Amino acid sequence: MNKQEVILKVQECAAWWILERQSKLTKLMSETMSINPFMTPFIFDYHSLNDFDELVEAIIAKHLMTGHDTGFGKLIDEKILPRVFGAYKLDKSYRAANEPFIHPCFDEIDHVIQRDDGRIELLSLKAGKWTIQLTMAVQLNKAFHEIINNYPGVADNIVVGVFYGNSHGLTDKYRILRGINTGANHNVIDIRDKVHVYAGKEFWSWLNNGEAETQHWVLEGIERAVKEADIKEKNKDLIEKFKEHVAKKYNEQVLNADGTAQWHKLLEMINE
Amino acid sequence: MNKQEVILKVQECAAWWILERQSKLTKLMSETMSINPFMTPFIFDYHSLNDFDELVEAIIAKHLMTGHDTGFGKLIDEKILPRVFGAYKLDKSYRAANEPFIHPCFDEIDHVIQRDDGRIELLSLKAGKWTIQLTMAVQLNKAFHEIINNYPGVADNIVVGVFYGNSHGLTDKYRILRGINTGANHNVIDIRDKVHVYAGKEFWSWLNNGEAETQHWVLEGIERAVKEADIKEKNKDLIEKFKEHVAKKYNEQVLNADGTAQWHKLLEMINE
DNA sequence: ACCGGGCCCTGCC
DNA sequence: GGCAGGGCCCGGT
Ligand code: NA
Ligand code: NA
Repeated sequence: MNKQEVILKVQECAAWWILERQSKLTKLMSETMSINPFMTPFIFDYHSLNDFDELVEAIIAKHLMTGHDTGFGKLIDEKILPRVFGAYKLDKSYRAANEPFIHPCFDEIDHVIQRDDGRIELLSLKAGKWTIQLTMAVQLNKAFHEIINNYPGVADNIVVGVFYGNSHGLTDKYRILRGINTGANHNVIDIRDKVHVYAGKEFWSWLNNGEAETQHWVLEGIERAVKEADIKEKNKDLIEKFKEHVAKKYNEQVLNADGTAQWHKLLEMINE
Repeated sequence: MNKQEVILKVQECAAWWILERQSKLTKLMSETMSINPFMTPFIFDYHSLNDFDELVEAIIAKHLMTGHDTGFGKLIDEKILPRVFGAYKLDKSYRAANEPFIHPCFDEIDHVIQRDDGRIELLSLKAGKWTIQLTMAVQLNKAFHEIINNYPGVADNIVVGVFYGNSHGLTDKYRILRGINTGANHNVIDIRDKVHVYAGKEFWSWLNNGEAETQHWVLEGIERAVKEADIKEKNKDLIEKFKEHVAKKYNEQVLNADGTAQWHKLLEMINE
């Protein structure tokens, strides 16, 4: 894909995603927000919060940020890769229709990449160096080893993509998933010849047939969509109203007369 | 364990932990803080930030909150359960000293609980409804199945503890780990006779031999520890200085004269 | 309400 | 610097 193809189509995807994240606020969707009732007194003082409204504000901001990271990884995987780069996403419909992708060892594979020279690459994509931990890495090894040994014909190789950061900053989990296990034993199997990891600039390059500048074209598409969306003023009030909607869930039952929180009442509500 | 034992010993653990989270700030420990360089323009406008320093303040606040959740989970598991409730932590030394615990299927078991009536229960502990996703649930299933099949004599049963929330609020992942798989096939094995999940008030009560008020004693220890640490004033400056520290890692490469940032320089730095 | 995924660190070696 | 773990949602349906 060339510079115009990438910028314009990323813009389109990102434009959509901005609306989706706005709708979180306009529709007052707070049902997915967890609160750890043991940590509340700690957070209140560590971050120098002055009242219950300020507590709800800090919690909401954290929830929104978590949501942004999650939605963004979904955006890259489910919209940008297929629509901008022509990757075939292994969604429900694709998997049911294309043998042998229905088997659960493909739950860990995001896309099939069909190269112009006839090569087929399978892709398992992650955002960054922290995205996986040990449990996930071992499970990735199990899945990949099954593909390799039981469905050798489906593709020429498996790539794990990491869309930001670099190779040197990756954790040992990216070794574990290849079967490289230098510390305590976890019973992963060496598959390093068939599974390769590409990160950051090098991932975007690998995706787009060696075009080194691809990552800048992606960032530019996002920039343009943000600018056209023009949300920097209107969101202040939408965020404040999200905050008021959440506090109303608690502020006529956890508060004392002096405005302090009854942390044991918040505990009660959450833990049963 | 009785009311005063739990309150006071939780207080000692939490006081230790407070000092750990303080030393994050005083030692300017920021090398674990990732930044997604594609999201920066979105965050900047969505949350109505005015310059690079406000972007760094926002990201640090999020990283601190992530670090709090992470730390607190490790606190419950590694310090509180063993020091307060007498649970045996499967750390490296314990696992080496007690067959068959060195085997990797026990990688997912946090503790052995020895009941005074002779019962022996294994515990895999999690914070909340969101802690695990599909990949982790399926791996947990595999580890627990192997324990049940290959090591039936090591315990009476396995418990998954969820330390906040309630059973109604749990996701389907807590069913999947038991081998209950009603949707797309993931090849998990039904082990629900030997694996049970307890959440919130019920987890704490299960842990402490049926004492229903245990969750409240845990919270009271934490509150005392926070009250006693007196951190609300001094942290304001500590967090400001953490921000100054982080911003200097990028300022020379990314800053415009007006204190805004060059997103493409930020991307270049991060992605190779 | 389901559900198949998506995502970011600490504390001690 | 390694490493065995620790943590929290979206979007389609
Ligand atoms: Na993925
Ligand atoms: Na655990």
